[PDB]
Amino acid sequence: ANDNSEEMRHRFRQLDSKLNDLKSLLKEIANNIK
Amino acid sequence: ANDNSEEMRHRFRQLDSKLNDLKSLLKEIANNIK
Repeated sequence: ANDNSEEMRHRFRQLDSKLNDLKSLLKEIANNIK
Repeated sequence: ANDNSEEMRHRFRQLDSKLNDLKSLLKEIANNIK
């Protein structure tokens, strides 16, 4: 039993975590300026 | 009847919304600096 939906899914999760980290750093800079 | 194009599609829509939010925050900071 082999599939590739989980591996591309997990790539989607790791880029989702990266985008969350980018939004976190942007909110940090938006608070540091003001 | 089962498919997985809609679920990965919906992941694409939620990251599309996240990228729109990132662009919104970047335009906000670009206006706050100037």
